[PDB]
Amino acid sequence: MLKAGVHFGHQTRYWNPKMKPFIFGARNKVHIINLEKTVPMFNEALAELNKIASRKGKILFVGTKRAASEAVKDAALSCDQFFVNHRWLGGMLTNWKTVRQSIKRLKDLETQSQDGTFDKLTKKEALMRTRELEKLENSLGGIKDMGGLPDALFVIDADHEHIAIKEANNLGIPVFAIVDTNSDPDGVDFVIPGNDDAIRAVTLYLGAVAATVREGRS
RNA sequence: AUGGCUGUCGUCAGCUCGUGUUGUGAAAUGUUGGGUUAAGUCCCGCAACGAGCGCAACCCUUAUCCUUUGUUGCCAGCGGU
Ligand SMILES: [Mg+2]
Ligand SMILES: [Mg+2]
Repeated sequence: MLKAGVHFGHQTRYWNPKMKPFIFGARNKVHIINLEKTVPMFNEALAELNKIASRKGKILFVGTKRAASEAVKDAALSCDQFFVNHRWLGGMLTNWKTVRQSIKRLKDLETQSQDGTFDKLTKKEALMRTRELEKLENSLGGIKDMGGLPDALFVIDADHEHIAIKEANNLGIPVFAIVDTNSDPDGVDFVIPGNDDAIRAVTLYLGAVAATVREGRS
């Protein structure tokens, strides 16, 4: 709400012409983001997220770029919600019947990796199990407790995970995702202009959204 | 006209299916890409996520040792020839 003004961003020298009504002219061969349309649009998204959080809709925090890959996990897991920080598996939302079998394996291997096998088979075989355990856990993480399809999708990056936005679009899942000056503002339910690939910027949204979801919990 | 049983490509490393996505469609992706192996063998990336038949292992023989038994098999230490 025009507090710090630290998400100018500009994301590149060039632009995306579909982002014309959300920019301010910059002489440094870059493109400003107009905060006047940024603040109210963020407020609308927060209000609708509060609206839908009253039914435990399982909001998803999807930030994959290495800048936000930790802050997203913190702001999602450590408070109430799910997340996807590593590579978005192709079709994990629409090929749900096939993806769920992987989470079943993750749960079984987690059960057998605590009081299970330590010497029953070869130590290198247990190492293979641990290797697969880490590979499956880091890629397929917080969504492990998912009951099925979610209700909302909060996507940190804009262009990085177009397959995530399209996967949500195939269903009737609303999408709240911030959009840079070089991204595509179409197909996203709630346009939020702003910079993404910065530490401060992602933390701003991951704090605001986290507080809103916490207060909408009950 | 067939069953069964064989050779061959070739012991070559390939051949496929389910769901998802792409294309009006035939089809494609998975199975491509950077490395490595004898092998789509393995790892990392990745609109793909998994599974099957293959490869490897599971099997017989050979290279060393330990245990059990000592015949029609053996003769190191003891005595007679
Ligand atoms: Mg093919
Ligand atoms: Mg194989």
